[PDB]
Formats: sequence, C-alpha cells, structure tokens
Amino acid sequence: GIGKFLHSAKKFGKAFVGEIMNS
Repeated sequence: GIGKFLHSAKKFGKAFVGEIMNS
C-alpha cells in the first residue's frame, strides 16, 4: 500500500517533528 505507508510517513512524521520540537 503505497498510500497508507505514505499516510503513516506523515503522522509518524508529525510525531517526529514533535520529538525534535521537544526532545
């Protein structure tokens, strides 16, 4: 699913952003 994965990429991404924002 080259769609859901991407979806996760986003979400997970956000989560990542949050990690950087708050380490």
